[PDB]
Amino acid sequence: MESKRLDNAALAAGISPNYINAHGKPQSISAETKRRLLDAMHQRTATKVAVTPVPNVMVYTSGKKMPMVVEGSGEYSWLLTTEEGTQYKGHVTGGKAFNLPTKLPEGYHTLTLTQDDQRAHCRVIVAPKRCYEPQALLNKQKLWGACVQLYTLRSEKNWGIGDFGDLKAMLVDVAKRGGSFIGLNPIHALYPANPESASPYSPSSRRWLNVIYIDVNAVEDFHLSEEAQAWWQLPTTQQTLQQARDADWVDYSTVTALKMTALRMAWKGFAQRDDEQMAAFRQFVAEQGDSLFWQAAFDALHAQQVKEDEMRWGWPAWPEMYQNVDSPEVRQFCEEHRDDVDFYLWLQWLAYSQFAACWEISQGYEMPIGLYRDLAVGVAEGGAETWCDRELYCLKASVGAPPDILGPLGQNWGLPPMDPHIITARAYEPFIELLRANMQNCGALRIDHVMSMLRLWWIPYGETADQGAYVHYPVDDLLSILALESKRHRCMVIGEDLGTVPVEIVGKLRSSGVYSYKVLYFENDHEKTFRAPKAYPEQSMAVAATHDLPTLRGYWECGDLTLGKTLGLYPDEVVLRGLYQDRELAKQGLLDALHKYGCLPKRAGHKASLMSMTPTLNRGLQRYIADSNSALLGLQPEDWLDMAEPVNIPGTSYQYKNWRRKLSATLESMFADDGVNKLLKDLDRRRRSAH
Repeated sequence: MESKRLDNAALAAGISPNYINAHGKPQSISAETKRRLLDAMHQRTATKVAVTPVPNVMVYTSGKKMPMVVEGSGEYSWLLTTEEGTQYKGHVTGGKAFNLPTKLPEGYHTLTLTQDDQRAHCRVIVAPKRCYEPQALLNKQKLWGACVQLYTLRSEKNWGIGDFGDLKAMLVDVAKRGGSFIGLNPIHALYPANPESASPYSPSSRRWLNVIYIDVNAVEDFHLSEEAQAWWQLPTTQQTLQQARDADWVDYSTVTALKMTALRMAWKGFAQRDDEQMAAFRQFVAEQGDSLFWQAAFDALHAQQVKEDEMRWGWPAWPEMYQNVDSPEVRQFCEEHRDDVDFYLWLQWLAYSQFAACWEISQGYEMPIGLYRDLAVGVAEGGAETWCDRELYCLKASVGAPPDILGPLGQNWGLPPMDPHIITARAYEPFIELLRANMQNCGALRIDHVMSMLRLWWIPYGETADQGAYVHYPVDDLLSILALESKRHRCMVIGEDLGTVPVEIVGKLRSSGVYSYKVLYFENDHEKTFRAPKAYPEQSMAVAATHDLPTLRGYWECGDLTLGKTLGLYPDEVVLRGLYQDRELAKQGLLDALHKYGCLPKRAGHKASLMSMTPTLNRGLQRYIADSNSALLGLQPEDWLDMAEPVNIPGTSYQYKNWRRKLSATLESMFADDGVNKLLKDLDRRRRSAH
């Protein structure tokens, strides 16, 4: 294809023809990038031989006219069955639109037109305008919660990694202190056969759960299996376990080896049940269908593959015969090793159940939100999701971010993008299942990179991010479906919207009931004048920091910059000097603002370069966001413990032990501490004085 033909095909496929570059100038995408992203997509060539009477899907907002346009000509008879079962019938002529019956309920309906034999179906979705909000926020209350990295939690009972047992126990302590929720890192299924690949942000699947979180103590068949107690009783077992627990860093390998060994024995007992339990399990499997089966089959197969060779990190590294789920050899494996598949099914049932148990406690204590999950932006190229539904993803591209003024190289996130053409061709089925998997048993959901609904930066496989382009998604339809599912689950939505958001979309997100995300470190203008607490928008969540950033102490001590220098991340000493100065001005403006908006004692110093971190300053930084007009406050425990050390350093691969740094204290210890209890009672009061 020559330029101008291609230019049109690209445009019609939803590929934006340009972007604002790192010098602020608009820049055209190359013809090569266009060629390669078209080839990456899954479009069907239209024959226009008798194009369809109505589209395969239509989305409407409730309380409005619903003009449905009908192509062709001659009389068509239409049947509209609601989700509830209600039937509407009529006739219509092609080339003339007709309005759907008014006052249709929200949900998922089916319109069917008929002429002679020929039937056409259209999924008709009726959505509310806004996502759901708890009564507490409708009544303008200001709530707070703990935002934790689940794996970092220490306790007297766990096996060397925070898990659902600890989550359940922490819900209680948080709730007794006026806490409204606990927020989580993404708990998406990862790789038990490759436990050391621990980033929650390259998951196997975004529908299933990370099984390392199972609380083995809570598993009845662990206790009943003689074989398992013999194993638990070994001195090498109790020594291995003690060391895993005592370590300051999560040993994923060891903990995984311990849990799988124990659970494999527990399974031998469970597999013989003929009771409520086995009934509940088998019904779970049935209701969840093939997506679950392929997840379990993946993990079962992966377990074997690492034995043959430990470099088989994912499916693209497996012998090619195992890269197709319908091959004779995958079929053979599944018949023969059904028990193994069954085992991994059971693990998902345990994780599901235990997460439900946590959710049930939070509602017992009447927490307005209770549990607050995080949905990563995509899946890894070599996990279970792309393995069994390859059409849905475009493996010849990676999602990332473009070059901009802040980062002139841009980023590559290494995630194959979901294909917008398949999303729509399947009537949004994959977007619905994704929300249904991530909204259940919880009262809030965080959408990583909520801009993903307008567009993503697609990079042709194995190229630098400058060779990318923005590829668009049906934002309106997705924002409607988001609202609909949000309301159906009674699960409010927080849209992570750091970085650039076109003004247009800020508006849509706000009126769609999505909550904004605000980080203290970033909420200052170019002059480091910090935003006033009362100017934080009502419809937002306020946090001091995130897992990608320094803790309050790390920030204040420039520990990120210093440690960064130590690990080779800042080779350019000029750029580094800039970042120090930039930090010191940031610190000064922040200190000015703490004093100004009444977060500190009178005696506290006013010059920031002379100050080190103290309990008073630690408290002040948190009061600042607690006094904010943001409806929700997220507090890191790392900051209650006054921890200096980060949990992830973006840009590192091996240089830092990312996703491993444990909290410096256990739950029991933390919640028995005077300072912690005083801090939280102060902060909880500050939320109450904020109206």
